[PDB]
Amino acid sequence: STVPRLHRPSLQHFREQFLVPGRPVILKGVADHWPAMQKWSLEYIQEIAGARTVPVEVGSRYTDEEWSQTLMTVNEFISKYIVNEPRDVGYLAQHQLFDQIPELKQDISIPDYCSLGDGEEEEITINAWFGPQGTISPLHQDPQQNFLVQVMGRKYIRLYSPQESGALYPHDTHLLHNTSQVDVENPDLEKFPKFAKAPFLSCILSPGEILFIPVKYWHYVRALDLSFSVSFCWS
Ligand SMILES: O=C(O)CNC(=O)C(=O)O
Ligand SMILES: [Mn+2]
Repeated sequence: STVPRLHRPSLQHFREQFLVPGRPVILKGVADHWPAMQKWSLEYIQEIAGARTVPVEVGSRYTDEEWSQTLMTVNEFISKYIVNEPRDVGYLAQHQLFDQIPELKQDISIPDYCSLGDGEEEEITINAWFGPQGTISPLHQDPQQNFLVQVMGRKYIRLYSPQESGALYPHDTHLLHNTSQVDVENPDLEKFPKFAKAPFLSCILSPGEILFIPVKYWHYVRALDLSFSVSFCWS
């Protein structure tokens, strides 16, 4: 099935129908008037952030044995992994860019829905996810609520309830236990037969849309275009 899309639901409606039961939804009409939606382009990103050092994940998926993490400038990242026919997949993933570069923080807004949480606003973490077409974040689950805001490009996203965890074959080690052993888009059904029948939601997340990923919901993400998303991690 597809993730439902709602236009600016009330706080109460979001709390009662999505946050408390732990059900995904796409919020429309909320982030579409972030300044980022019209300002962020490669040129603007280079102007404001190009000289700054960022961590870059290199490799198809963080579960790959070739995968590694390095450091470079934002200008270098764009040159090597976006604009010039890249040799390998690079991803400026899970980085607190807005703490590093407060000028860019002015182009976004924390969703008012986060105030329904039991945590402090000062404890919300804001992460950038910026990369070329084809980045893949393998199926995993996170320990907080998430609003994933799409600014540039589109992402294909697959969501599996925590009720389906047994069909997702989590890694057995403590370090990887919140990551699935399965490749969502080409699963080894000989090794992982229960995966095939596990129900899920999916969507293509487009610019200006916010996906609510409930705490512990399993998610898999593939960028369909040059993409920039902003996540808000909250409780
Ligand atoms: O956007 C991606 O590639 C992956 N995102 C996440 O896992 C997240 O926001 O928690
Ligand atoms: Mn995640």
